Amino acid sequence: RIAGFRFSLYPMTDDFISVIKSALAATDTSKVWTKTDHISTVLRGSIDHVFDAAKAIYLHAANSEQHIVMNGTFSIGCPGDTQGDTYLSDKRVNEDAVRGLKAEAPCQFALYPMNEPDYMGLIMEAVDIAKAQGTFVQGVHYASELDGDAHDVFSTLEAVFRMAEQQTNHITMTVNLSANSP
Amino acid sequence: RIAGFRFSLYPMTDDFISVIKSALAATDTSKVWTKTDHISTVLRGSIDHVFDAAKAIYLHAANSEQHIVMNGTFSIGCPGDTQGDTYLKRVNEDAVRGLKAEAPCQFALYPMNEPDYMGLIMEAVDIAKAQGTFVQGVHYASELDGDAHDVFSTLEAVFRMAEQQTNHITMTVNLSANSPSR
Ligand SMILES: Cc1ncc(C[n+]2csc(CCO)c2C)c(N)n1
Ligand SMILES: Cc1ncc(C[n+]2csc(CCO)c2C)c(N)n1
Ligand SMILES: Cc1ncc(C[n+]2csc(CCO)c2C)c(N)n1
Ligand SMILES: Cc1ncc(C[n+]2csc(CCO)c2C)c(N)n1
Ligand SMILES: [Ca+2]
Repeated sequence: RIAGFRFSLYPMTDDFISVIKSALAATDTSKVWTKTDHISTVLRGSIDHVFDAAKAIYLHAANSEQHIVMNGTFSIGCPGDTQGDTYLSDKRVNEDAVRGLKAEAPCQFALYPMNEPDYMGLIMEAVDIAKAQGTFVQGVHYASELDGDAHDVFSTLEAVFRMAEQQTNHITMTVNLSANSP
Repeated sequence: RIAGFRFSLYPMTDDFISVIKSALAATDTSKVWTKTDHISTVLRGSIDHVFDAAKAIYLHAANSEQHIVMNGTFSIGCPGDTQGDTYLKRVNEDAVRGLKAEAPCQFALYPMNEPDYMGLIMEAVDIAKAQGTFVQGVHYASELDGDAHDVFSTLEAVFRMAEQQTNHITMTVNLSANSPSR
């Protein structure tokens, strides 16, 4: 039960290389297995650590002040899946370093519960949590819109993710998060 | 059954608004319904029309000569799919005969509510192999490489197959043009 996040940062600026490089290096990534490549970075580990590093990387990137987007896919429970491209063993190591950092996280996201006859209800559940949390804006074709500070939106995304995986063995969730837009 | 592609363009440049605008306006978008928002664009129509328009957007954006990413989700066969928001022939093929771009790609296919989904994902890697676009498998995705013509040919091929064998599929894609690491 290793959580995964494959994501990309997109700094809308000539200074893109440094923003990417710097968001990654600024994060405490000691609690996740990481691999950066030409297209994307992948984090693997426990849900806490994956989500913790995800929010962190997002907040560092956003605090560059450039218009940045984080776009990626959260995954857990894929059948097979090596027991070891991971860091094993509970603390949200990034929490402290980033509680003075804030950011807007307008977001479009999609929940994909796999091999799951009740996936429609699971997604319906996902919408309810977002509504309950106050982060939900609207539904659009193929996704749901969220808005709020990084902390509230990332809360919403994790709660949805946690809810659904409690129910189904294999789930993916895509997120598309925008910071520092006009 | 109506195909959809919800995607974003990420120009890693200061000139990005103008890059996004240009790529959408340069394309012949008359055979797909479209809606652009502060985060993403959705195209809805037939499979030929969705992929035809998607490829032409990619080509136009790449030919800005700037590092640009197209990142998005193809979707067909959604149970609660509305009948509106669609256009009722690959209209761009001519216009883009002259265009070329590299299209290195990480994609991932999600057959929904499908017990044999891993077999379908097996199949998809094989198509990429059959067409010579497959590079390797990575955690949570597969890597293609080639020119836009073959990479986009592969994706639609993968998408068509899956959509024939099961009812609701999603496919994410992350395509990178003009990277300075190349
Ligand atoms: C999270 C994250 N990982 C990798 C890339 C891809 N990428 C693009 S430019 C570049 C080089 C910067 O030194 C890299 C690694 C990305 N966009 N986002
Ligand atoms: C958070 C969330 N919002 C919307 C969708 C969109 N969506 C995709 S398939 C589907 C119908 C369920 O049978 C719906 C509503 C999603 N997946 N996840
Ligand atoms: C395909 C595409 N659709 C929308 C956006 C989002 N977006 C970001 S800045 C902007 C204003 C440009 O006129 C828009 C629409 C995108 N990045 N890519
Ligand atoms: C096109 C395609 N390539 C690779 C994966 C990745 N992947 C995800 S789970 C899994 C094992 C089978 O369930 C594999 C290979 C994908 N999803 N879609
Ligand atoms: Ca046009």
